[PDB]
Amino acid sequence: MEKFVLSLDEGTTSARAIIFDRESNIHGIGQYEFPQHYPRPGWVEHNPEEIWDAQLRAIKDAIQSARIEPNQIAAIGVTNQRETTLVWDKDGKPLYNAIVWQCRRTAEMVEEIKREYGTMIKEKTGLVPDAYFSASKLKWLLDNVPGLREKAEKGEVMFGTVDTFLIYRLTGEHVTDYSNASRTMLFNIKKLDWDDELLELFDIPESVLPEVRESSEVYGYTKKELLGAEIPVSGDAGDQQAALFGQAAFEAGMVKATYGTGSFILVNTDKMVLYSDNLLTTIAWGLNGRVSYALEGSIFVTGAAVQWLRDGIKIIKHASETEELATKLESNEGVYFVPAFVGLGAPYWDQFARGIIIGITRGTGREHLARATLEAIAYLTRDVVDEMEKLVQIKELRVDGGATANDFLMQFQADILNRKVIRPVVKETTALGAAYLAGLAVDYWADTREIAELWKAERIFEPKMDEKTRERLYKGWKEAVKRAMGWAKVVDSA
Amino acid sequence: MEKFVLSLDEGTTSARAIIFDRESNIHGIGQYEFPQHYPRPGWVEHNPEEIWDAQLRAIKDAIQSARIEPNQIAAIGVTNQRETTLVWDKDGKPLYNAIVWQCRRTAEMVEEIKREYGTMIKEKTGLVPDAYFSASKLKWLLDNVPGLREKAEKGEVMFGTVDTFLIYRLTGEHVTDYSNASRTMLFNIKKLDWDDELLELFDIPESVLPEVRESSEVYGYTKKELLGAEIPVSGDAGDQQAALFGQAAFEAGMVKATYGTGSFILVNTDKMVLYSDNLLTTIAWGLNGRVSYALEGSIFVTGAAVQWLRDGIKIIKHASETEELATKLESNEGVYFVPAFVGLGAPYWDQFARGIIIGITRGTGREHLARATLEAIAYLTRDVVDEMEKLVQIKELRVDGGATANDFLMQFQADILNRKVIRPVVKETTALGAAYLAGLAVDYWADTREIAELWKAERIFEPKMDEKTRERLYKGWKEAVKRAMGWAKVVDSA
Repeated sequence: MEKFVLSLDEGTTSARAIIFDRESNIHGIGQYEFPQHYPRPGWVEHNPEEIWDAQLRAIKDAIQSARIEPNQIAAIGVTNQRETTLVWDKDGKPLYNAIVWQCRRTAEMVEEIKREYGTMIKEKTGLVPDAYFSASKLKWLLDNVPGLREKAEKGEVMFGTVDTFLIYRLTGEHVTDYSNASRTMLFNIKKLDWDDELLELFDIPESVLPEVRESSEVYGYTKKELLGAEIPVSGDAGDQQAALFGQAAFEAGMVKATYGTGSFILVNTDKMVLYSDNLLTTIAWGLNGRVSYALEGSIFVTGAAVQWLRDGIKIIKHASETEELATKLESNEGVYFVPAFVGLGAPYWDQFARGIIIGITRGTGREHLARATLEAIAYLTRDVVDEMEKLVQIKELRVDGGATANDFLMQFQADILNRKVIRPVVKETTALGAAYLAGLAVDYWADTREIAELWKAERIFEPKMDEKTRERLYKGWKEAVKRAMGWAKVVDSA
Repeated sequence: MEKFVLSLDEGTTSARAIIFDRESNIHGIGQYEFPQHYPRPGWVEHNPEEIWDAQLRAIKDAIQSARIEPNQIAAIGVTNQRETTLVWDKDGKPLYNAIVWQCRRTAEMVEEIKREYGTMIKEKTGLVPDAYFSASKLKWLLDNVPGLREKAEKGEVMFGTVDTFLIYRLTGEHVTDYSNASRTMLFNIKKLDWDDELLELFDIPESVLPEVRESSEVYGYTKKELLGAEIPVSGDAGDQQAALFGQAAFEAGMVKATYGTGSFILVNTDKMVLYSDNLLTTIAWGLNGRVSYALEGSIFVTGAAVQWLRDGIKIIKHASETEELATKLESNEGVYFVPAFVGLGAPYWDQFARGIIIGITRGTGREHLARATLEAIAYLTRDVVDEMEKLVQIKELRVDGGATANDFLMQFQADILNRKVIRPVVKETTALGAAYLAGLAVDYWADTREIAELWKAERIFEPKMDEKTRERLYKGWKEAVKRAMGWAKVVDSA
């Protein structure tokens, strides 16, 4: 009887489940949104019970839609939004909301630390000190949740990133993989272990920490009842590395970009550890006793600028609408939108940037905003790829996320880059990457030589814009960006 | 029989006629929009026959609804939009479209002249060289309209602002008053005559020029055909100065702001000629052999940023809705909209500034844009008033235009200025000033002293905002303005 891999993609706004076959075809999808909690300006929280309930409901639909029995699921892969920090008790009940990777409550605290400790943290961690990472968020939780520092000091608090939470709830194990752990700013990526000086700096009791494992490994087994069969949980990577793995990006020098709420661009650097003042050195995955590294640019707001057109000012009914508006014009006509809704990530790392639409005139319409938002998404990607090029060659880009279906966005992307932008036949690249990691671990697949042969270019966009136009459109953007900078640090009237 | 004054208000978008009595109650209005020609972005023109068509229909409408015979009209006053340049032949046929005050076609050519001649032009004219003014709109026509230059060196082209145009058609006289001529950037406001060095500098045959007369003076009579009587044309001034005169601002130190498409604030400086590097010294009016001067700040886009909300990104149906939207929030929450659609007027004079919305976050909605737009109209006013305060006390603002019906806007205006903002009973203050000007010429009113008692206050908005808050709101606005500067001279397109 035919078996399949189940994969959880617990994203920032939606918890999803995709059942895959050994050719990497999809057989079932469940997806459910759960609420975003904005308790204060620039504070973002998710409720961990709503995550789970959405994540469960999603598994059942994928199963149902695929019409397999539970017994036909060989392995569960887990993947997740990365920096969102949870804490829960032995019976597994949250001691607060998750502080999301998007949340900035720690910005002033990290700004001070960065000054005196920036280089030390970067050398241990690969990371640029920022509110984005777990470390400062655990600290804030420990100092602000009434009686959790004391409970954690009693060895009664479990910390995790989202993969950890989901694996706990599924198997009762307290673990994370190297990739999600590289993201906490507490984990030493050269030594591959929790870092003592860092636990001190942030005042972290160690009892709180999960055990760090590889990215492909049986971590545990599901109660038969949750799902009806007892299934191995065997794959675990942060979502943006799982999309790297989902893209078959298995050799050093291979680059993907995923477009969602934000956009994240990873080059696989393999056994090599590469340094960049303005990008992230991160772990890709741990597989077969070996560790792959990666270089990342993390761009916090890309598709969220399209959500904002639909939901904030409501100039559109759907994201789909953005493309036909945009293509109503033959250029941006001097209109630019730097959507720095809360600061800029890579490579500017300005916690104070805010968003700006500049170049407005009497004729600025819905079409110019649609276009400026789409092009922003392409400029932000280049800001990162150009910084990667200060040290390493970036040939071409493999891409994924809903936005990749927008052909205007995709052609504008290859055009301002002067690089091929390639979308594959599989869509759920993030899900498929956690599936491959799990499948590998119970022999559902034999090796990555095998898996590599499963990957296919659906379409390849080729650059066809000339230098003068590239350079002039990008020079507008660069100038637009300067104007977004520092804004939350002159104003508040906020 | 009972007798009335009819005044023409030939606005930027609309042609209007109002019939008034000695008490200044309005017995009848006509009003008609006419077409805005934007042949090329940044270019604005009017068709003079459409302006005439609309003006004459409004006259006949006003007379209609007053239910008077034309012999009941003691005098006509004429006010107009102010810098718009017409040219026409001896039979009175436009030799070209009107180049509106809005039109930026000459920006670069003026930009150039500003380095050799800014001090000499300001000295003569009170004006900051800007494409705003007549001079260069007249060079353009002379230089680019085929055969117009040669026809003019032969004496067959008449130039005029819209007052001159209209009086020519009503009367066959070719005249302007002091206020309109001061706007040409071709008239010496100190000597009170056309100026030879500017005529030379702008390459302008003197045969083009009308005779400069006072603002309350019988110019000519209307043809008995036209309107059925032989009616004296006896008032003429620029619209913005006539609003000054209909606000009864006869004493030096009295100040008004009119709100329309753009905004203009004038203080009556009386018999003094005041200098300011960043505002316009102009002529208020010529009356009984005396000339009153003024200090002005001109702001190109204010109400137009509201039209953009409605016609550009279409986030409101009716300009009405903006108050209701703005008042849904308690502050702008760090959101500013510098609507410098066409560059900035006084005190900045940056022809390259473009519109910027800054401080955009995921929770920025239609209400933040509505509120940001309203507050911009009050901020732009304060930029000018503060620039005037560097020379002269500005005590309070008498205020007119349709936006003065907006209480959030009016109260916010008193608020950031910390000054009273006083809205009179008689709404149609522009037409009113030309009515008083024409009527004084013909003894329909004895005195500006008699007329002064006709003015009564309908509502005085009084400040009630703390220094700390007024200062913070405004510090944000200035930082936003800085970020609007100079955009167009780096983005340049298509």
